[PDB]
Amino acid sequence: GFVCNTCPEKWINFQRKCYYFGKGTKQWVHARYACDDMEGQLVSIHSPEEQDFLTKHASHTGSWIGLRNLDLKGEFIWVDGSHVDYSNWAPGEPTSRSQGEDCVMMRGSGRWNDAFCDRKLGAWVCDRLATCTPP
Repeated sequence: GFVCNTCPEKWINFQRKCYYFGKGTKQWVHARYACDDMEGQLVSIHSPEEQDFLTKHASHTGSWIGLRNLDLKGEFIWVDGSHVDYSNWAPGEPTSRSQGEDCVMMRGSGRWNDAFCDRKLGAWVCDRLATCTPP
């Protein structure tokens, strides 16, 4: 009903969402399926507060997030279909002169870099909606 902050075991709540901080070497598409199979999707980020929460729990060696140049025209969009209403790109990113670097990762600093999708990273972040306590 009113309060939406219930998360499944091993997921961390932040506002109306649950986040899973995944570990293990995976290319972007593998991380995408690892999230799907846990009933989540690679994370989408919509505010500086959500980014600050992610930065605090983010792996120091980089993590895949759910942003990708899906339409192959240079427009990076969230795989969950949510609005691109916030960005935390590292300065000068994304570059127009980086053909094939269609996937996005988050650095230890929390800043985003585009990357080749077949790059193997040690971390990945899933999100899903929190469920609600009945009033």
